[PDB]
Amino acid sequence: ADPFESYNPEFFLYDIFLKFCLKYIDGEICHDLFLLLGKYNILPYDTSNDSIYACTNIKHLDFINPFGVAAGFDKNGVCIDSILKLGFSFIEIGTITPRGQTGNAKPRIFRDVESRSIINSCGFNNMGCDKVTENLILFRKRQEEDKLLSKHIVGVSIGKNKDTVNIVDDLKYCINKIGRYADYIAINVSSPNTPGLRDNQEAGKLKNIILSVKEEIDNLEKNNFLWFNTTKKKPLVFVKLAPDLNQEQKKEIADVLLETNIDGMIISNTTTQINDIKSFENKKGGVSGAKLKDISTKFICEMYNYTNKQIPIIASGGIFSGLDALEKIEAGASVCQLYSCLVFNGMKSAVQIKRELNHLLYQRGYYNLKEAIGRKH
Ligand SMILES: Cc1cc2nc3c(=O)[nH]c(=O)nc-3n(C[C@H](O)[C@H](O)[C@H](O)COP(=O)(O)O)c2cc1C
Ligand SMILES: CCOC(=O)c1[nH]c(C)c(Cc2ccc(C(F)(F)F)cc2)c1C
Ligand SMILES: O=C(O)c1cc(=O)[nH]c(=O)[nH]1
Repeated sequence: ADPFESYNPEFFLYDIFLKFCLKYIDGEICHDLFLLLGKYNILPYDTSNDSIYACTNIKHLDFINPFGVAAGFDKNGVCIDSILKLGFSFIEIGTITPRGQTGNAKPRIFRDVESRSIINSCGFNNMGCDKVTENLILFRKRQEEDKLLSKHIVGVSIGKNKDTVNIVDDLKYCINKIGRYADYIAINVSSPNTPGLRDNQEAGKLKNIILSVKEEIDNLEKNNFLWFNTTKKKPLVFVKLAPDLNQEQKKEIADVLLETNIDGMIISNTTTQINDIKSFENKKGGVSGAKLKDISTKFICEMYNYTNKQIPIIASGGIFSGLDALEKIEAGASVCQLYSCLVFNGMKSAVQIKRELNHLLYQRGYYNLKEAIGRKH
């Protein structure tokens, strides 16, 4: 669309505000401002039909296009509608925990524009499962009455409170509160900002976690119209994995994912292993964005092979352009999540990246996105 003729996601004024934000305004404040505008439904909408040749699925989850918003973006589910309506097919709200908590002291989010990278040490700041459940329930009620929202997907990422000893207690609480409203549940065993959380990727611990989560979801129908979500079915179960793993760890994790019949794997969370960004040198936390891209694409290729292509992959890490997305898809991903792209490219990100991917699928000779999945191998 013309950035000057019309209020649409490409509207020029948002690019002027984005440039000002990136130069002058603290990152978490910029993010809060975006969420404030979305909560009040000020943000433009993408009303276009997405190309039928770029749809994708994971089992019965039918994504209308291949781009969603990653976890940590709308932690509290406060502007689900406005984010989706920028042109995304899905959003992963959370990560939530049973009780609300503040997270780590601010400033805890920093950007490096030159390298299109972000570092954060948020520490699972969220309003808590009960309030976020109330938010998701209100979304689901608006969704029943909205032409624009009817087929969009909402997953919920779940984690543990800061002082919880046994993570499964917290995952079960969340499932029993919010699981009926989710299209999928993402198990967060990969935040670098909760000390010890990533230890739960060890095969034995991870297996028990996955089996516990599936058992709790399976019990929702026994204990209890039921599925007040998009699929009208019980939520699928995904695990989100850390990129900072050796090959032995990756291989034992793959074996567990196969053994437990997990529905998908989100590859990947942030990394702790990037140290050539000078403005991050004194900073804690996990790195996102363009310096994560190659690490996470390689990890996709590895896990796709190690699971013999039997476990669908949601790609996360350093996706900015249509080419970046195609690279993820050809590596093995069925669908992409964005986060840093929205920080550095703003309101127009979904409209721009869908168009760029549609042009590449054509230029490369693919009939549709599904035939690209895994084609590198
Ligand atoms: C400020 C911030 C907070 C995040 N919070 C979470 C979170 O709560 N849960 C989660 O699974 N990932 C979280 N992430 C990770 C992103 O979901 C994503 O996996 C990562 O940023 C890599 O994608 P990107 O390179 O497109 O940004 C967070 C990322 C950022 C930058
Ligand atoms: C990593 C910390 O998050 C950020 O640094 C951040 N997060 C988002 C979603 C953005 C993009 C953005 C575009 C327009 C506006 C305005 F409201 F001004 F229009 C506000 C924000 C930025 C810069
Ligand atoms: O809460 C955060 O600090 C956070 C969670 C997560 O999973 N990943 C991340 O980079 N930050």
